[PDB]
Amino acid sequence: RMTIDDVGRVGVGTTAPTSALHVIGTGEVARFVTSATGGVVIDSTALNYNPSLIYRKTNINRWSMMVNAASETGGNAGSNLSILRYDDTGATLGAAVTIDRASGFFGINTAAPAYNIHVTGTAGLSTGSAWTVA
Amino acid sequence: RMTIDDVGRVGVGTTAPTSALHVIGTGEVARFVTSATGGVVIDSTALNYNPSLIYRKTNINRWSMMVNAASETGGNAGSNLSILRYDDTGATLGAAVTIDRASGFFGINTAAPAYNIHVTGTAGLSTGSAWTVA
Amino acid sequence: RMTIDDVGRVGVGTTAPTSALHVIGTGEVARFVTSATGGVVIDSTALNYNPSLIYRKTNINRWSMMVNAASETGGNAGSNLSILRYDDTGATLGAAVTIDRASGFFGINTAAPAYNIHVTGTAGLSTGSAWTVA
Repeated sequence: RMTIDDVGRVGVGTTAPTSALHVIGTGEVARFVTSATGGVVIDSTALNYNPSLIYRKTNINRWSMMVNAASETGGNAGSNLSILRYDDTGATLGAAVTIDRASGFFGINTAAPAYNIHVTGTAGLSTGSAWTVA
Repeated sequence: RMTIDDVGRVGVGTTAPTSALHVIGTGEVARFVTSATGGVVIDSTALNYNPSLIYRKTNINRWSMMVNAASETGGNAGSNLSILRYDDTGATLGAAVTIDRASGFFGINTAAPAYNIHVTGTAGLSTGSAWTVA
Repeated sequence: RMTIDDVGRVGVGTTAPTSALHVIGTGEVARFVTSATGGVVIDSTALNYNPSLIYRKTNINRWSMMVNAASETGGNAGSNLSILRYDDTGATLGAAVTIDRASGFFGINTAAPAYNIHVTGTAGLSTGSAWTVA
């Protein structure tokens, strides 16, 4: 059920691990329970590396939420959040969503959003053509 | 503290692990660091098994971000990214957000987004009633 | 490159574990594979402890997806979903995205969205000034 490879890779549910930690399971594979506000951290060793949460089917890329390598030039620039989609073979089809760290601007199909919501494409509303002035 | 049960469930910080990996902590329960792009890869062994990140409170479903089981019919159709909300007992309230993998279309309360942003219901904007022509 | 220490924290690839589980690897780092719909669960032990997925860079907060601190007072109130952003020194900068658990309302820069999409700020659309009635 659990093995440790010569290079240094820990496999749970498998004897041939592919990652540092490789867990095989049914249903809830891993459960991380905290006695306080917190959870799982995805960290990087350098600001030019991208911490990613990657959703795969049949080990083929499908979706991912990551912190991109936009450089931190000062004033909270760079390291923005992006939700990326991938084709049926695992090659990136582009950032579906991008949130800028410094401004919080939410871009749909937009790499550099200049508005609080910035949509590049078409917009559909089920109830009318105008926003409601909140 | 660390325990390896007979069925094959590794419990870190607990003796009765319910998942294949079951980690218990305070604050930072788990930390996954990368030296490139990666961190947490959620994979499934078949195209009709949905890889999910599940947020729970007192072991009751609150939220989830997953790749749904929409049929991959070709041309990057299917396997879309859904964010789901659950009621106070943990039962699903529906996909609050759905992004199409083929198109990148972003549906808010819209299971079949037809526009780059597609909202079903009301739209509220603090700064007026129209989109700014970008 | 796998140790257990006094406080019983398991570290993989490190010998100084700082969390209950601490993994560092080249690339993927941790892969959770499920044989059925399921994946990783982040849980808490009380309704006021908030499960979170925290993206850091050099162990400094950059982004967050977490169940927020709104009080569960009945009718699926409270414990909304939040995408938070942090400044260059890891301090909270603001909740970019907030989804109401009870209503599914999607607020951009709005902690209590009162519309299916509630935007506090400006809105830019590439194709025009108006929604397309769906």
